[PDB]
Amino acid sequence: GLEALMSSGRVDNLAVVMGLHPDYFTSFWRLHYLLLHTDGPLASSWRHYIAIMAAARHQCSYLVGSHMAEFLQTGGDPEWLLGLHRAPEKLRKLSEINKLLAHRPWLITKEHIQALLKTGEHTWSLAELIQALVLLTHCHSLSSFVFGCGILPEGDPPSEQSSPRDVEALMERMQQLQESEEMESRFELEKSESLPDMLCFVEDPTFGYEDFTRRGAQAPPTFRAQDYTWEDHGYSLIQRLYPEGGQLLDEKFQAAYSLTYNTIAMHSGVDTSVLRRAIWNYIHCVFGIRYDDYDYGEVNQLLERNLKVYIKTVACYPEKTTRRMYNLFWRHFRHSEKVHVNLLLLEARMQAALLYALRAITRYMT
Ligand SMILES: CC(C)(C[C@H](N)C(=O)O)C(F)F
Repeated sequence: GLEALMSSGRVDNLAVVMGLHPDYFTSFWRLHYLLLHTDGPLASSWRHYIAIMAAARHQCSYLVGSHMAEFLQTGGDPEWLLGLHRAPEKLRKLSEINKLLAHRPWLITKEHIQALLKTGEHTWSLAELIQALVLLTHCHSLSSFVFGCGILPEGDPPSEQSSPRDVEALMERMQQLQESEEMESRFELEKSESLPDMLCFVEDPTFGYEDFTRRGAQAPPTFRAQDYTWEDHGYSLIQRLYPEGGQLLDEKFQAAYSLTYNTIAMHSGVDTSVLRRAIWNYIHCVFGIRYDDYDYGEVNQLLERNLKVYIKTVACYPEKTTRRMYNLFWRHFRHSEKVHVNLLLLEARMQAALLYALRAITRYMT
């Protein structure tokens, strides 16, 4: 870990906890320095205010307070802190797509995109729009991480949760798998399986993953992953429209997926990719992405009930994550590994939210 930096306490609590995984932290920092503290299509103030709007969706005062203050240090019109109504209209057209990216990103559709790029008084460029989707999706994923890891605000420990044998059954069930049409059905099962200043920076403040305008549970339309992967499509679209951070996203996703230490709590010497794949592929399943190679039954085999709850809660309702919830799962796993799960899920989530919105753009582009 980056002990010296972490306890320097010249970087915020969020960044401290990321330090627990230096190989992720580097890719994390590059994107964060970029989005918030480097040139690019939108002015600093706008990038910080966009960050507020995304953070607001999960009532995440860590990121809202933070960005309010950056917005202010960077000479933002302090009147925008009184609510969206005072923001410029261009920045408010973003609310619809902000909401959806946060909660139901599968609902993003060419019309939503065509709304922004609709040539009017102040219009979004694709360059600007892409930066904003990266900004929105980033502060969402960082809201997950913030509640997920119990990250504490700076104003007066750096988390209320981290603090800087079924385990051997799990290692067995991993073994068997690595030793090796109803796959379309197992997906539909797993997907359907069910588990206040800020308000003036949002629309529809109660819109969430779950729909309370329909009886029964929420399950998003199944989407065949390989109609529009990051690898084949979304990356290419971003490096054409927001190159300087297209690569930093492809690098971050790569860094989170492939981050292993070959450790699985007590044990050295293990290949965990099966288990990592299962966390990844599940979270995508929660947002409706079905990979046609995956035996989606591997999920229930490998991810315990409490993990799935925490994961889904951090992904879909991070506001509602709690200490109980945090300890209740993987009782015997190291804290660091708890944090690792957060990395996996934030990147998995961000990628889905993006991919839906990129696909939306690629649709309006035709
Ligand atoms: C299983 C775990 C903890 C990863 C593990 N620390 C590893 O080294 O691969 C992660 F996938 F949650």
